[PDB]
Amino acid sequence: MIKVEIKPSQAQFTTRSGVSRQGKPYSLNEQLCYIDLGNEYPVLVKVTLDEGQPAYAPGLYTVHLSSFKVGQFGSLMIDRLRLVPA
Amino acid sequence: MIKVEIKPSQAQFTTRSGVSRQGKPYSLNEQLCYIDLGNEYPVLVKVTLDEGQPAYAPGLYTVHLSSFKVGQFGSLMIDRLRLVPA
Repeated sequence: MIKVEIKPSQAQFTTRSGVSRQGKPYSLNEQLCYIDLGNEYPVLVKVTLDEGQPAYAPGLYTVHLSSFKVGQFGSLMIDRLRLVPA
Repeated sequence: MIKVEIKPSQAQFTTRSGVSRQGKPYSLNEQLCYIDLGNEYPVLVKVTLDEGQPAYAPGLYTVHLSSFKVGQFGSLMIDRLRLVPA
């Protein structure tokens, strides 16, 4: 299991906006977190939230299976990192 | 944890070859596996092995932390799916 931590300082998201190729508006909410990848300290990683979802609260989390998909070359890829409480 | 299975029929790898941009030869060994992504059946996924590593034997495996890296846009990515016995 991947250990992810939202620190007290990372309890908010920011929003980016724009317009798609054929005219539709979009909004993306992004939040930062720390993920332990086995180096001397955890590293900073950007998470993009799914529509209608609030910011994850501070605490420990792991990665949900729905984060992954098979890509166009037949290898596993991360679609969006989706988190669940540890 | 991601459940990965190498079936008896997937016990071998195949090798692709070529030449890099500036003249170096390369060889890539690829093996197939089944990964449970929570749908009605596991799906077929291609794994590229690391240099000097044999094919994984049939059995159950999970994903090692070294499979992941932070990409150039600051989000988590899979580098290469690296497996360890379950």
